[PDB]
Amino acid sequence: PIQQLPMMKGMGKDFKNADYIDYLPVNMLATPKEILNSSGYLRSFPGITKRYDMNGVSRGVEYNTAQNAVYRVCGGKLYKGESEVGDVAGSGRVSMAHGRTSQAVGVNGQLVEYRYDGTVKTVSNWPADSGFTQYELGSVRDITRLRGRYAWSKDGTDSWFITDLEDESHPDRYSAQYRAESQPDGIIGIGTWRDFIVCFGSSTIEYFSLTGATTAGAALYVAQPSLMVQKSIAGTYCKTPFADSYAFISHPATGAPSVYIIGSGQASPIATASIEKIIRSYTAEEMATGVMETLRFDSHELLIIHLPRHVLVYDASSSQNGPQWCVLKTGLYDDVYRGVDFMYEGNQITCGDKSEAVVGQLQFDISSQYDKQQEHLLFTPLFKADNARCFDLEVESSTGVAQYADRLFLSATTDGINYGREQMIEQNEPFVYDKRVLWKRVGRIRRLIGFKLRVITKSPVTLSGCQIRLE
Amino acid sequence: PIQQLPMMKGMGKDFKNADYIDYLPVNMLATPKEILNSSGYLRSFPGITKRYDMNGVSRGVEYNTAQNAVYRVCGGKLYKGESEVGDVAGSGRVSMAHGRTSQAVGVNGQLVEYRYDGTVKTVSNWPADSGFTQYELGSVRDITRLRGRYAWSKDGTDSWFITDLEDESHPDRYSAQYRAESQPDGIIGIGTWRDFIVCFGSSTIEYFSLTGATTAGAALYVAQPSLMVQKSIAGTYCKTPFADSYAFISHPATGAPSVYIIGSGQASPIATASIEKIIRSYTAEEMATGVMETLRFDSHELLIIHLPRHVLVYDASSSQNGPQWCVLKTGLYDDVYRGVDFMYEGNQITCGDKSEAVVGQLQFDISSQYDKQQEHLLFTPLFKADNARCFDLEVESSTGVAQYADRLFLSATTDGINYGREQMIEQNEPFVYDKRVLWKRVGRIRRLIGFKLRVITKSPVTLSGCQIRLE
Amino acid sequence: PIQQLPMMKGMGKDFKNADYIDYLPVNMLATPKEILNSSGYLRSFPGITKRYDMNGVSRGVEYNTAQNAVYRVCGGKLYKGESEVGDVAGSGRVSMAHGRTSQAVGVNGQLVEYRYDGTVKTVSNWPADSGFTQYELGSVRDITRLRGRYAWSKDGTDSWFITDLEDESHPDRYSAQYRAESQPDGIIGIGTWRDFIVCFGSSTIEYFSLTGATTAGAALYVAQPSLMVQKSIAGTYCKTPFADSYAFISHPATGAPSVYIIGSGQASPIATASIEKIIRSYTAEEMATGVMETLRFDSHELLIIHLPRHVLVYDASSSQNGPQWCVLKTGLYDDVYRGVDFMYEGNQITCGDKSEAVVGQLQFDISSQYDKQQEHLLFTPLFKADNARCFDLEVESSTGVAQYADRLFLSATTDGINYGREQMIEQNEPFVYDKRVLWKRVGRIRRLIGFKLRVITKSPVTLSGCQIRLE
Amino acid sequence: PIQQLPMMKGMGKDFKNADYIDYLPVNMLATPKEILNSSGYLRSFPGITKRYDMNGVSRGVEYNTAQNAVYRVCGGKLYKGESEVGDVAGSGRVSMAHGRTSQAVGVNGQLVEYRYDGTVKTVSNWPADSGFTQYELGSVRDITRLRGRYAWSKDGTDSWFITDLEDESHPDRYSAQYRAESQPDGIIGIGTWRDFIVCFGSSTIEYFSLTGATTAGAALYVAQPSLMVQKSIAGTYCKTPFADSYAFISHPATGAPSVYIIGSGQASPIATASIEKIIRSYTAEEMATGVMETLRFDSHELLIIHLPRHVLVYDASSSQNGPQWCVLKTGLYDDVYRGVDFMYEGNQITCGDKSEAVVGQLQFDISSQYDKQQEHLLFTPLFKADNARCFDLEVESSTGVAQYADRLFLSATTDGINYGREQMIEQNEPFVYDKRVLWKRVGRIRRLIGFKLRVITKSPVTLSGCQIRLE
Repeated sequence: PIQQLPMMKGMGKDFKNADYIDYLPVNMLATPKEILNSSGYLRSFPGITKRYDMNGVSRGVEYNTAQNAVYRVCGGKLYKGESEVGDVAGSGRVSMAHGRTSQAVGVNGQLVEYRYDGTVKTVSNWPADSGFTQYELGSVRDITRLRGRYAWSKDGTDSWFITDLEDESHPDRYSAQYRAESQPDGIIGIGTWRDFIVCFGSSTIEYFSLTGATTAGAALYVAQPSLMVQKSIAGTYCKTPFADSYAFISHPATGAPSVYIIGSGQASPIATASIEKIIRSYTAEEMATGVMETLRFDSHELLIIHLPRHVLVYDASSSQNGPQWCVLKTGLYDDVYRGVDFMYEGNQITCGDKSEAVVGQLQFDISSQYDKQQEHLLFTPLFKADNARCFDLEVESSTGVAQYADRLFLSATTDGINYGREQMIEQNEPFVYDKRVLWKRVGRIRRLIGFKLRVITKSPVTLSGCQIRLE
Repeated sequence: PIQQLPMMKGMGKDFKNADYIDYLPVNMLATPKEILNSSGYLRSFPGITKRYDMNGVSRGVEYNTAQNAVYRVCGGKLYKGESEVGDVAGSGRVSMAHGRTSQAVGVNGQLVEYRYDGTVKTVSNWPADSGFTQYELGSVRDITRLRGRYAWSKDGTDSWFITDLEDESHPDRYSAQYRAESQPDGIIGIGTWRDFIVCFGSSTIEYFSLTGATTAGAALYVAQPSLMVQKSIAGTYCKTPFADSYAFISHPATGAPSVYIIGSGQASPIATASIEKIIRSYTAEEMATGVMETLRFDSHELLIIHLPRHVLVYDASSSQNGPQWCVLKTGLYDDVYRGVDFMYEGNQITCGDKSEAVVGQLQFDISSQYDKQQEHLLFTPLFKADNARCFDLEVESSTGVAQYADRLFLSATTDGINYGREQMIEQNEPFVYDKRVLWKRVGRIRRLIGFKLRVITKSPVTLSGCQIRLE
Repeated sequence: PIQQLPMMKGMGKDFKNADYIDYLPVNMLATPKEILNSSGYLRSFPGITKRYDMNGVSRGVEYNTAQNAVYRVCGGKLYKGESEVGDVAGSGRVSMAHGRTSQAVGVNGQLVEYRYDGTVKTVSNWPADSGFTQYELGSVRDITRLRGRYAWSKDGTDSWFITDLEDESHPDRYSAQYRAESQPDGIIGIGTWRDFIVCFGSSTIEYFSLTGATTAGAALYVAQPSLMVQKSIAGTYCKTPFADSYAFISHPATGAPSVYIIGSGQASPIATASIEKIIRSYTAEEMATGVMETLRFDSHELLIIHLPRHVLVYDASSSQNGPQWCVLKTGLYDDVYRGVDFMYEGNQITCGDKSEAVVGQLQFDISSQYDKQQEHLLFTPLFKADNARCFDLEVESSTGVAQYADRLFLSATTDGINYGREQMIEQNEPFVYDKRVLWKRVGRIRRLIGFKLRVITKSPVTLSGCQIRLE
Repeated sequence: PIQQLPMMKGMGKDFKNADYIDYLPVNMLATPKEILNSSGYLRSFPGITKRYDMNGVSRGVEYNTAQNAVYRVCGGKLYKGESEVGDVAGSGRVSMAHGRTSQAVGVNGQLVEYRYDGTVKTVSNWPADSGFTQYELGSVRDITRLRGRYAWSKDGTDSWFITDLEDESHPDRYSAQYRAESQPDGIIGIGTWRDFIVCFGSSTIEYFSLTGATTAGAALYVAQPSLMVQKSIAGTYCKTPFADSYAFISHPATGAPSVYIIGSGQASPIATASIEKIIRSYTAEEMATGVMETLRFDSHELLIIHLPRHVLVYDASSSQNGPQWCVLKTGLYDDVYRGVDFMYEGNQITCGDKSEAVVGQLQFDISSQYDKQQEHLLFTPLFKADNARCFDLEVESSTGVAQYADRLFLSATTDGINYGREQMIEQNEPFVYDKRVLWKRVGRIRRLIGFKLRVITKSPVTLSGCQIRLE
């Protein structure tokens, strides 16, 4: 009785809560492609190779459409491409909003514009003798640009401003004060949808649109109640464009945090039970510092979430049978993924580093990260067979490019928490394309069994449909 | 013939009316997850552990978005998290509506605002010498906030007011009187949905929205007839947000009360026959005092109803095959669940207590409440087998988190009302993860049979698909 | 066990990345027709025969509706049908926009109009003494016509202009400056859809419509935000009408480039994983120079993409089971397809040439291109058969139009990358209409097998359902 | 194994291109009726019998609603039913547009109105001394009427006019010039849909509707961009009403011509591959002269296309399994169908003649045309049977009215192009209603076989489900 075993999502218990939890694939990306005898094949995450050095750790990335080059802020220097093009202060994550005449990075509570000719100007009130309206700027939290104006929100308050059209340094001449007052919620983050200035409050999401008013003093932007979403973003950087909309992480006010996607003025969950438990496992301040972003290559639509001790990835194209989350990791143990701030420039993707002061470019023919080994895990779900035997256990591997015949550790559990002996089986062979990963004499499934495939290698691993002969 | 038995909803007779009624699972939450050989597993409700003390019993909870902390009114003293800010009179349940410059709690018929700098002001008419319009405020019943205004309804009348923008203590300067006059129904409760002030009456649910009028004396809020719902809330606190809308309990005016959800200006029932019989079992005054609320943890979307002698819970995520209701209870006998006013703050949920003067935080690795044993029930539906025999009765359990090998009492009925001998079978074993709960030699199903699984424990119980070998 | 083998899309590994990739049919067009025992038959691309000569290589084509004849710009000379109707400078690809009173070709950064009476005029500002508004025209990138006006976009800037109604040479009298300022994205290309002037930015797509204003100085065109598409075109010529809309290649700013189609203000992908990997294999500049166009004949609605080293073709009518891409090629080795700028005029299609200074007309009864042999490839997908034997391998071919009895080289692989011995089987016989292409004694499939059908001929090859007797 | 053979559409090869093409039923109309053991029965086209004579060949037909009689223009003489009213010059096809006070026929580039009282007036500009606006009428191409105005298009230009309400001879007093300027396409034809004047161009299909303007000089008709269709009619008379819309043939400007139907501002193809191959087999001028029209009788919705060497018919009601086209023909060889300009008047349909100077009325109890024999063909699709035998070959015929026991020629092919021996089997017997058309001992199918049923008769032939005992 040849029975197939899925590997796109593994199951198991949780030894603290005693609840069934999803054992997620690690450093793998399920690809819905009709492979051999199965409907999909697991593909290892692309490796990282150092493109060139950089000052400090990475703090932000933005693809400047105006200059057709990527501006990356690492450490304390606003690197454009590879050449340093300015001095930036601070050490925390900073949000940027590129413009046609100036590239800006909201840092240390002030919106700093790095003009394209070299000079640097900071947002401040119009001069008192000028005669234009004077505001109370406060501290800048998040920024965005839409129709030649920079929109930023005062820190700790629901008010947001817009710059003048003529002189971008100062805010608008007469009407530059706007409030997301539909609820008493402070603006955690701001952004730009299709043509709307969203305002991600601590408990609500509002959409603002230009009214086209001409008379001085008239409110340029008017709220669009019909598009309001009754959720929020947990932290300042827990939002990102994803599939022609913004995904985010619900703020604890509305309830237990959970991933979401805005659709037609409504929030739809895309986080499984295990993902929501993992997110809930964090404290408020730790989870607020998390940042999420979008990465796209091959056929996948990733939504990478950079939590302090986890790096969750949502693969939209592989969600045919349900949400598909893979936990990326760096190193042999449970360390956090080093890659951060992925952006696609020119030919190949480039990513920052959380620990080292380097920038890495994704390379698809290897899985090593900065010339180091990495761990790829695959768990099959628990299935109940009583007094049965299993002998043939074959997984199709795309044997090929490699540096050594890196063997995989294959182990099986019986209670779904702790595992048995680790059996070593060759998975790749350098420059051999027809090896089969086959193990015989698995044994007797007494009550339950779950197989964990663990591969330690510097070369891509492509595991396909898992065949077991449950005789 | 290994035949499975569902446990998400038990069925049986009712010895008073002789009607078939749903025997609901007690202190369990069905989770639609594909586990082993079943499509879902029953999970015990999380236990309650005392976080710290409080003065008196809990009377209200509301997550203050402005201050990013939860304000809880226990006994006669208002609490902001651990610290105490304010004294609140009365003894009954109180409705709160947080504001950006003041936290308010409508109590004893007057809307009392607790300003954030320490001072306390109460809503009253503008001074006579001021010159602004004088109203007849009357007694305050329910309150809400929307766009910087507090909306409260005069007790025993369909009129509701709004406070001034400049000075929030007094009502609006010129236009502060509004009526839900579409029907001769008094406003039982008020609330805010999106940008709409609801006006839950006794036969209708009217919706209002800002008209944006500028001239003095013009009605700021205008009725939206197209969204009217022809039902009502039975009591002042029988409403709550749920799935981007308000659920409620129908007022007896429109017919027998039943749990409803508002959708696109229409009420759709979500209460089964048994739930609505239980609701109808109460008198008008008793069922009016019931309070209902929303709790969201893990992936479930609970809708907890606090009836005087029952605590019904609607699990939205587990309603795939139909509405799923579980009756929570505290203690070994039919006492009412002590947990009340659940709110998620920071990392972990916190709940008040109906009897003691404490606050409890939900803990997921135990099921004990304030270090006390609790009872979990699971009923399988009645099924007709004639002259058949059943031997194997296995219920997969997630053993391992416990303090003692708490055994379960397994009993089977024959007429669906009263049960037979109670058999004790070990359910958990402390820190053993592969125990099976198996019973052989069940007996002969003569005409009908129904199994009641009863667990008394201080640790979580996770029961899965129940199979019986009806040979 | 006679088992059929699809050939509409071949599948296999990739020896560099070790990833499974689609082996696309080469010089084939799947036709969804119920043929004999199969649901579709593979049809060779029509051949190319030299209609007449031309000066230089082909640079553009446009079917002039006003004169009901095709205008083709080859080399440095503009051609109308057979005749030479003006001199055009430059060497790169040129975009044209035919008009009722002039045929124009935006070349070398200036919009040059070739009036129908012989004279040539170039767009320039109105004379200073005229009194009309003076603009900063800059360099012309892309052009289009709509309601008697020529719309062109300033190179390296998001501004686009419109010509005057009375005198088409100069821009509009008072209002001729328009900007796609919704984002800081430069306009990569312009076009006309329905009555809208699109503006393909480097990161966004905007739709413009006439406002019908009469007063002087009022903006004739107003942006239509509701139709915005949040994607972009890779290069100036990476767009074309396709199925009552524009398809394109995504700019690298929004992520990895991938072929898209605009629908109801939303971009829907039509590129499989292999296609977008092939597209990503190119650098930014190389992929910018790519040009794509639409060709429609028989039942196929092709979307031909002219990449520097590949010619991908999307067959809209054959996408029943998923996107269908065929890689056209010229010569025995991997050279790029010579045919370029296809247009249907009169009775038969005509196409330019990338290398020679000739124009070819598509001829359907041959597959030779300019009297040369061409290669047609067909790959069957990899399928897992263990210890099985295959004897009968038959493909139905429509025989008879050939010149000589051309033969096909049939080979089978075992690892999906490199192939075995090439077996030669007669496929057509000149003027015999009932030959069967049958091969016996294929052999034993050890682990995997994939058949490559390679035909070298000067006559059309029509291969139908492939049956293999996997005994 | 009694296996049924469809006859609604036949399959075969094409000896020139070697492509599989549809062998269409000839002079037959598939009727989707559940007959005996089959889902439909083939019915011969109704025959033509001479009602009375006429002068010259037929050039146009239009059912005059105002006079409740059909006006037919044959040769150089205009006819109203039997009687002869007007005199018409020219020799080519003429477009008519009936009016309440005048019947008009656009001929020789001038719109000529035949008033109902006998006088004849031609459209010309208003007299110079009158004072009304003077236009440049030019040559008339196509005409239509809507709300008391005649709309005609200037030949070789996209401008169209409308006549005055008071005096219909001259165009409108102040506003009679209108342009389909959305594209630089000349108006190939004009027509009226509901209350819209279409302006069928050479690359677009623009619409127009009355604006209801009252002031002199205001444009009465304003464009409706939202209904624009981005296709065109190949020739002046390649359009006709069909199923509450206009079907047409695509102009070569947009690609290869193909029969289309306009729906909700979008063109949907209804032409199979073989139909558009037949259409494309014509040159531009030849296919431009084609005229297409609608005929509706019984349950069929015919859409007859009169191409120079083919007469294609689309039967809408029989398109359940896909488009259904039958090629009508006159005579034993490939001559073109003589019937033209079908119109239903009174009790029975009447049709003109392409060659003779007569008018024929359709008669349903015969298939002879003007007392001549006609040929009906039926091809079964090619199906692959190897080493099989077929003995019983029965087709259900509705034997009945006839003049002689007209036998059918039944032949079978082996390569799908050329056929074998013609076997003669009695199909009808005069005055006998229970004959069966049965042939035994068909033979052995070496690889492929296709049966061609050919009937030469002067009486209707009704062939039903064809069964073959493939033993």
